[PDB]
Amino acid sequence: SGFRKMAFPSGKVEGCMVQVTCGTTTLNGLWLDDVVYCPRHVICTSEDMLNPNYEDLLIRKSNHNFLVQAGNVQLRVIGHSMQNCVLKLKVDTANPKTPKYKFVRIQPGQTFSVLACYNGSPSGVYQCAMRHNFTIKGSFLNGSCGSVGFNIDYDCVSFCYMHHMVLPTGVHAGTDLEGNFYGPFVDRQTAQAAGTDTTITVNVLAWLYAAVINGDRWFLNRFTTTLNDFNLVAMKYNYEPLTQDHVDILGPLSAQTGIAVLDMCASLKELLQNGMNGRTILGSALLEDEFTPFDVVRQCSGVTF
Amino acid sequence: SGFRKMAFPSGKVEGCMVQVTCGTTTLNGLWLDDVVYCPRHVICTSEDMLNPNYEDLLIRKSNHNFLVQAGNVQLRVIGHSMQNCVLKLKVDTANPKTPKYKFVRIQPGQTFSVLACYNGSPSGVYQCAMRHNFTIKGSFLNGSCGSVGFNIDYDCVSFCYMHHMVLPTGVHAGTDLEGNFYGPFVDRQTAQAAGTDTTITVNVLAWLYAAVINGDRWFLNRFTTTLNDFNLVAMKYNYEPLTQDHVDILGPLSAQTGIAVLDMCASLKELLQNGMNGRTILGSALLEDEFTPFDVVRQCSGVTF
Ligand SMILES: *[C@H](O)[C@H](C[C@@H]1CCNC1=O)NC(=O)[C@H](CC(C)C)NC(=O)OCc1ccccc1
Ligand SMILES: *[C@H](O)[C@H](C[C@@H]1CCNC1=O)NC(=O)[C@H](CC(C)C)NC(=O)OCc1ccccc1
Repeated sequence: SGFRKMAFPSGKVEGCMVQVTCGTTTLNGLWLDDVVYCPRHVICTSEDMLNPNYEDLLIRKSNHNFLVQAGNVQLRVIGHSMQNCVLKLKVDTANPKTPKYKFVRIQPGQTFSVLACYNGSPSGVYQCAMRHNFTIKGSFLNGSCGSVGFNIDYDCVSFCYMHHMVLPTGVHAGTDLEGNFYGPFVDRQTAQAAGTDTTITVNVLAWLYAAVINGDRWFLNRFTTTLNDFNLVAMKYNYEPLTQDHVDILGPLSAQTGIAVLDMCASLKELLQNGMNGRTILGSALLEDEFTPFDVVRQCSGVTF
Repeated sequence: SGFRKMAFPSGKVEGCMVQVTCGTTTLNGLWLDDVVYCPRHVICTSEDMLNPNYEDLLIRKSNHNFLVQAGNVQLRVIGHSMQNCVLKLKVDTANPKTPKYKFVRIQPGQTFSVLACYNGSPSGVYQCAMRHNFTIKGSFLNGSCGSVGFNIDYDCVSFCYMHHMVLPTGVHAGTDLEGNFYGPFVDRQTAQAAGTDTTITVNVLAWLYAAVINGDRWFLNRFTTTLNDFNLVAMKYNYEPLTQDHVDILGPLSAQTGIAVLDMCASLKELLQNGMNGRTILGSALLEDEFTPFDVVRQCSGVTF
């Protein structure tokens, strides 16, 4: 079977990427129906981004100050509005490639596929996870703002993320498609700090079940533990405490493998207290937390979209 | 900037995936122009795959024994031929989504994007590398044969791989788009063995340059070495010996970072002899070899397609 970090097919999202220019700044936009979405710091100069009054900066902008290009075609902007931290440019033409789509705000631990773009052209795709402190470890350069993160449920494209900025620690932050930032961040060039990032515990547990499926079992110990005792060990190691909801999610994996949920927590307790001793699990020398329980069954059962 | 394992946008390849049925076996096909490509073991039963006379098995097959479905549409097969290990089904309709494409046979160490499919529908995309023994560590289930590996150069899709089988050691093997197998493998259910897999040395060296670009430098030692002396250390550690061609490829990275090529080899010699001591490089506790020097500059300069 094998296990790789997989992303959804980006075919539907590529047809919705446009180039947005306003003055001397250019970023990518999401063209769905007759509305174009993009970050609001496109109306900023290099000196504006230090500290911006986006309201005052937007007063000085009309419809013709926005250059929207769809490939080699130009879209005529007939209206603009600021919803939180995103612009909504009203164009006179509907996108003929608009798929079944919907806007969703995700929770920490959930995974999505990012389509990194520059000048409105797709450059690549990779898998990411909303971390505990509402940041991601993405791959973004200058001009990548407007790149979107999404999930695919058969033919429906659930858009959940749009890139905005990078933090001093190299991690990235962004908003949903309504403009609300994931985390306590703001769109300014100010030293901002993400808080303490704890490991998604349920994601590591689901990843261990994927290892048992593909043959890695050296870590299966024959011990048990309680949630209250395992959580007290997980708190020393900066891990998410486990709830009954996390156990119920890992139910299908617990029944498919015949390994109890609390039994797997005992193996994770030993992996934290004893390290790994130079071994690997699924080809990795670290506990991997980018994989939701749905990501494990989707790859171990072959769901098509 | 960040550094992730990135794959090309799969938008152009999704429109070329069809479902091919022959008797009781169904796999995926590559529909370019008026020709459909697919593995030849589709004309096999479960008992045939033990030891197959593909010539005798193909004599008993006519044009109407092949069911080709493009989404909800059926393509009429008007001809068939066996080129090595792939079938070439002649359909009466050209694919209106055919991109600029070309067939290429790649060398060990080169990377490509795999679009895993089932029933002709894309399920996901990930990055792979042709290993030293002409195998890959992919993610394939039953029915994934016909999934293709490709690279994208702006608008040209270079197809290089088509899945066929999995080995006893969980690794996978396949052919190019002409039917010739990468490696000494054959399309039979026989115990087959891949040889000794050595680490792509130039790929690890280019990955270390990507670490210096993004800020990881704890491994920069202030030693030097010769190629003849570094290769003798690399031979003990099952690494590819280094040539002047590998040095010339790492030239641009060597000039961009100001770190000499032979200087970086001295740091890799220390990383092999001393281990990693619980540290990480770009978030990994292992030396990563899935990244060609082109993959590093494409992600560190933001090339668009
Ligand atoms: C949008 O294209 C860009 C993406 C950045 C550039 C490098 N990596 C990224 O993810 N975002 C910005 O340039 C952004 C603009 C603000 C008005 C939101 N600023 C930014 O990310 O600068 C980095 C930084 C800002 C403040 C403190 C420390 C670093
Ligand atoms: C094609 O759909 C399929 C993909 C396999 C199934 C599981 N993982 C994969 O990559 N290929 C085969 O089923 C293939 C058929 C031969 C006629 C080429 N056989 C195969 O991969 O079986 C595994 C195996 C064969 C021989 C020795 C040990 C294992």
